[PDB]
Amino acid sequence: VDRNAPYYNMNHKHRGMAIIFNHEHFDIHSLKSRTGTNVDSDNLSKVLKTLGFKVTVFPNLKSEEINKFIQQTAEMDHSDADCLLVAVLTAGELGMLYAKDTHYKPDNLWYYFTADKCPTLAGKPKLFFIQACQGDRLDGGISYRIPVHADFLIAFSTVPGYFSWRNTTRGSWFMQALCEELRYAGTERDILTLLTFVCQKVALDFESNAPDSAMMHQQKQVPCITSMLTRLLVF
Amino acid sequence: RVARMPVDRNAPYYNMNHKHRGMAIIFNHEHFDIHSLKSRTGTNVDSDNLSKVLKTLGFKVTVFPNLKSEEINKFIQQTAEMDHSDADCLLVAVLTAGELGMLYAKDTHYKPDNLWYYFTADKCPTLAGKPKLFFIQACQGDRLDGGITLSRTETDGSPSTSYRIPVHADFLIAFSTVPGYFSWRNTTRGSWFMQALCEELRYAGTERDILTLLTFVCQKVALDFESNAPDSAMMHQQKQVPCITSMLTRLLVFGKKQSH
Repeated sequence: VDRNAPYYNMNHKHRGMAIIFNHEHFDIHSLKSRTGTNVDSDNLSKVLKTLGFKVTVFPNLKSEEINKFIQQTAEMDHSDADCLLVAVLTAGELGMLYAKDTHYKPDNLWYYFTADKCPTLAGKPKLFFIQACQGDRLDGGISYRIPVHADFLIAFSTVPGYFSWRNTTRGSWFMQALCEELRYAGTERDILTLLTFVCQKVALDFESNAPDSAMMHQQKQVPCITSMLTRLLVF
Repeated sequence: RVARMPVDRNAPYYNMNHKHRGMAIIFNHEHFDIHSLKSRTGTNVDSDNLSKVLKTLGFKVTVFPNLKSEEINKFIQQTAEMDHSDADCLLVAVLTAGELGMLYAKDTHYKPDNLWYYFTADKCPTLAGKPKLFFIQACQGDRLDGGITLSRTETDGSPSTSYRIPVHADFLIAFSTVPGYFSWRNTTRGSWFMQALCEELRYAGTERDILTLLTFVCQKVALDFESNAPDSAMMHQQKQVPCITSMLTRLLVFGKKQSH
């Protein structure tokens, strides 16, 4: 076909690995436990299988270990793969993520996937879905390092809205929106349209969101889609 | 099969026919009242070509040459305080030198989030719901390793690589920094990014969503990257591209209505 083709070549022997880093508990004094992070995780794991990814869930790893797996992923023959997915569910800001032991900078997640370091994923999409809740519009008191490198995609969250069953909580707006979308849609739409709609879903549940009666600030809080893709991505 | 009109809070597309399209305001810098900082020759190409197409898309374009930082902030704010209730959206272009998280005016540098600050819902209820687009070209482009001389650094640590993204519905940021240009003899003119941007906006800006569009802009940038400093053979893989940050909640198709 072309070097200037509208789509990503999505059909080699296998789809690619999705590897999910999932944090519920923290060996860090006074960081509250993340309950029903397992709903999101197991919901995501579910759908990514039906899309053809070889999924691996890693629950509660020490910061150093994540780097070992991520890296030991980055050093494989992805030649038979259509792409790569990495999901992280945890606590923190836009620019510091938590592991069971300590925080780290999000850039360490995509660091080892660049073409010079992962020549076998060259031109294949490399996708990173981070949900790292914390969300109060406040920086008064009187983000991450975006990789400029074709074919990365980063959807980052921090919207602290959830669904909760009884009194305990379980499964967040963001992660749910993204499964429903990837499920009841992922084979007729490009990824960026999809993720647009995920935003809308989050954006719309904001209105089940703390403020009211005319509280300073207004327009909904959504995920951040950062995209260096060069092609339309249709699963 | 078709295109339709109204019905949803959960409608797929932005309402893109109000009385007006909106305002595009371009900030263009070529010279710098700062020692060391080289002239951005041929930034005038980009500027005048952007401006051309946004008029055909039906914006009321305004262009501000080599302004001081205080003056940029004066007009940005003065823009945010307008009745956009008649407008479909809002565009800000900024073509200057600088990094991913510092931009230059004639006088001094400033942070990109000063550009979209004054425009959020609480501060611009008349743009609330409406798409606010910022395209920014801030040329400088080096991702290290390859040579091992003509430098300083030894021990690691390179944070603050990027800007502060508005976590806010309906903003969209398209940021270049890829320093490749077309050039005419010795002189330069027109960046790969902007010519790409304009070609897509012109010969397609009307039947495709803003995001697919910018996707194809990346492709075009990535592809010229190979007229790029090392990489001295073969096909390679891909490149260094624009950065498209999106908090959009609907597909955004540049719609129309002549007599409105």
